[PDB]
Amino acid sequence: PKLVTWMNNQRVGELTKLANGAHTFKYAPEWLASRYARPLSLSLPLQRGNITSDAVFNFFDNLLPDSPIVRDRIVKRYHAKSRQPFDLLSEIGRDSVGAVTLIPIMAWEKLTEARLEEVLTAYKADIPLGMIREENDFRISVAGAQEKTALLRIGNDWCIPKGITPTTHIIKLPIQSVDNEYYCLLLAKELGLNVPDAEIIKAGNVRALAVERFDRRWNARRTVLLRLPQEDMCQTFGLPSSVKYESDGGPGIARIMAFLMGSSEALKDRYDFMKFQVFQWLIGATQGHAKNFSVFIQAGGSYRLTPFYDIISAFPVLGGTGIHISDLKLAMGLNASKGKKTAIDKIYPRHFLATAKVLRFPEVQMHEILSDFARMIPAALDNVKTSLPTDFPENVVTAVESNVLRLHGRLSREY
Ligand SMILES: Nc1ncnc2c1ncn2[C@@H]1O[C@H](COP(=O)(O)OP(=O)(O)O)[C@@H](O)[C@H]1O
Ligand SMILES: [Mg+2]
Repeated sequence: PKLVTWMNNQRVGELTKLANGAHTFKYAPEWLASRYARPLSLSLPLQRGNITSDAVFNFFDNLLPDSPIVRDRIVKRYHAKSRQPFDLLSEIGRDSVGAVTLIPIMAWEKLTEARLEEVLTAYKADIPLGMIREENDFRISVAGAQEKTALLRIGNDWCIPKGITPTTHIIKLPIQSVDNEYYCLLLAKELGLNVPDAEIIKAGNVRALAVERFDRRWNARRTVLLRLPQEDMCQTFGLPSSVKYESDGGPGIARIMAFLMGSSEALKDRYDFMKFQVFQWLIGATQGHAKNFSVFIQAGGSYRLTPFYDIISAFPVLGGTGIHISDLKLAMGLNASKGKKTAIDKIYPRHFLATAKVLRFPEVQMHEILSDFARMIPAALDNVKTSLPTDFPENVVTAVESNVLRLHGRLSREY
């Protein structure tokens, strides 16, 4: 009937499902009066009274797994009153991306290599977000379409968080996606890009990716784990996940760049975002849509770009299923002499430079980005390969660097 919204230990407001089925949200007067109050989302600014725009249904919907099938698994796992966000969130809304806790502070259970394996293989039996039946106080929610789960790592042990206690890592299971991402992250970091740290975890015959969450922070002394307010671009624009791709009406480079002008770290964020476009291009990332970029909602409502994530290269999947390099399109196109430029195989430095111009992004900075990749790519690819476990799949490594070096050549001939 009514879900109270908290952020760590403070009450923010309440989400209610009215008689006509619409989702409404009201901020708590106390929260509004609080010291450094901030909105749940930039599409739901602080105000008194019921908010009833579609920006509310969409905001929370965006906290839920994208797949309609996973939602199916959830509705049956907890007998949800319906498939609507409110009802699914009533069941799994205690722990979600950012700092939003919905319920109608430190407790957990350590996992044995036997139970851990279970969790990590629960989906096999239509279990949503690895929330095995054995437990009933493990309610989490993560977006994205890739099969995953979330856990708490206290020390060197993996644990199932209880009540409203938070998780610290997103875990991705095998739907060769695990090795791929791991590789792109290490490559992203080697080039000085802001990305989370990940580590491959092995429980029996299972290989999963444990990514450190940047929406969670321990206090200095490591005694209290806090959640950090954060939202993806769809939420920030009040849009439904269904339109996350620019081709479906979602935001492109221009809109995000304009948006970033309001960042408390505008110049740097605008710089890092363009630098990331060049990166996605180099490694053949085709899924850089709107839910794959987020911002921190800081004290007072100010915002800032979070570290990049969900990095996967399409290169390793080429050939095997008929997918040709000619079919790889960036999710967000660049400026072209006429219209846009989306084919990765046809994109060159001139496209980034032209895009930068129409977006009032210093041209001296675009060149810097281009030249820095030019000289750094070879060594970066080298250094990474040597940090790979001997048991890492070689085809993945070959396809990635063979295809990168190919694209990279377009930069070295110029700079
Ligand atoms: N390191 C991280 N810290 C905090 N939130 C993250 C992190 N990685 C991903 N997320 C959040 O979780 C969602 C799902 O993860 P993602 O890697 O994008 O999934 P898939 O690969 O399922 O699309 C993202 O849309 C984002 O909101
Ligand atoms: Mg995503």
